[PDB]
Amino acid sequence: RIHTIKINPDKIKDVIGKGGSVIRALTEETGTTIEIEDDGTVKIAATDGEKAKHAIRRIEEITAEIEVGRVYTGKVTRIVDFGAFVAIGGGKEGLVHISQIADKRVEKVTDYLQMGQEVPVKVLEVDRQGRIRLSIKEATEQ
Repeated sequence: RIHTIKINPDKIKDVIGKGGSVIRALTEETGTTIEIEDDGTVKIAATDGEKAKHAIRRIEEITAEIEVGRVYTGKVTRIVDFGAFVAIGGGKEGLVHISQIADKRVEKVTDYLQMGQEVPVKVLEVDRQGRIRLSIKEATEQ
């Protein structure tokens, strides 16, 4: 049968890879046949539900990968002397530094951020252990 996942049209580029590079690997991993159709729809053809089911998870996981230069919507959990902690999907708390809040100079981040508040964030660095440095100031887009 045919199963599908529907995702935003910019995220089709994460799924194609470089000119079908990912597609080959996602075909090899899952064992499914992947057809793509407009408005960001990916149709996944298999003969057992369990394989398309896994392929549907594996696409969700491939666009849940944190990659550099990427802008996201995040939420302030903890504000320290040198930065604030901003959570993104799956419980990922990256560190926005004190110099990555605004164009103005910052003496304390606590003047600019409170807990519970939604902020837009761009990734800078991701460490091999799993630590993240984020930026609000290049994601603000005024």
